[PDB]
Amino acid sequence: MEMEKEFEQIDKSGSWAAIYQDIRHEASDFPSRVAKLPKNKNRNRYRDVSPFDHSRIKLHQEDNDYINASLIKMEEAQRSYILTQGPLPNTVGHFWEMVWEQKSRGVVMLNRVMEKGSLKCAQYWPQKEEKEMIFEDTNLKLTLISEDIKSYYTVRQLELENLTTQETREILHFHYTTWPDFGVPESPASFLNFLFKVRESGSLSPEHGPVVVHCSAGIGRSGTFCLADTCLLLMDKRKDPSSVDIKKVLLEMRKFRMGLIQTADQLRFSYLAVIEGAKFIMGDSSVQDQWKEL
Ligand SMILES: O=C(O)c1cccc(NC(=O)c2ccno2)c1
Ligand SMILES: O=C(O)c1cccc(NC(=O)c2ccno2)c1
Repeated sequence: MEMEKEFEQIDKSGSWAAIYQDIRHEASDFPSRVAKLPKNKNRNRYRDVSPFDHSRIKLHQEDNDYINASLIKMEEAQRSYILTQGPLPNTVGHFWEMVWEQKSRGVVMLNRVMEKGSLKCAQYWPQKEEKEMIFEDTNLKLTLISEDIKSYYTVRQLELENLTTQETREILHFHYTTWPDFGVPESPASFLNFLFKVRESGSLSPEHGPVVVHCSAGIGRSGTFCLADTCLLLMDKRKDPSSVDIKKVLLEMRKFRMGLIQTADQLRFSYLAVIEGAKFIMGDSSVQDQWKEL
């Protein structure tokens, strides 16, 4: 079926939970043996969220190459993403090592450091220009260059230096700061405006390594971001946009990391975002200026 009318049919029939459970039943199951080794217990935030062995990012290090991160490679859309957990106190150095080694330009953060009164990830970037960060275990230095705080998100420019070679690179940090503690946003307008800002920066383009995207576990909000991006790209590429099947794209992405889209509400929100975004793309360029007002 098409998307917008499949949508109204699930709303009127109140069957989002049944649709979402079907996806869970059909999703791939692949081994994650490296994640479960005892030496990696303090490298995982959640015991039930692990990268598959076949798609995990390897650190370039002979002692322990493990990080809880997965490469999602979308063949038809020609987009790749790295989805990862929020860094832990003992993995912030690994996190920036991965950014360096994979040649990423951008980092997409969809959570706050504290939510629901608990810590959801480490404070892994510097908050003041004059107070840079040194990661001694991986030999990297990180400096805040500038910061632009808007109503729904903040963009930061960061300098990452490999202290071994004295090479430096500019990393863009895109921080969506207004996802509610419970549930999903009532309108997708600010999330889509945020997605378009990431796109406009070059961070999703083939001349760079894959964007690094995270929330707390790296499967829920993070899955919503890459699912919406990929579906909209396919609608622009194909002769028949109504042939894009959001459930099939989600199952394809779940071949690469478990658990993407954590609730039936996140699934419905993903539909809403793709539907509204397809109107602004066209050919409705004026659509854009509208997301930024509402
Ligand atoms: O669906 C699953 O099998 C599954 C299994 C284990 C853990 C979770 N997710 C979480 O605990 C979470 C994600 C974001 N914040 O917490 C899901
Ligand atoms: O050799 C290349 O084509 C190549 C490949 C990956 C990454 C980069 N560099 C950057 O993304 C960058 C911009 C600012 N700091 O790092 C260059």
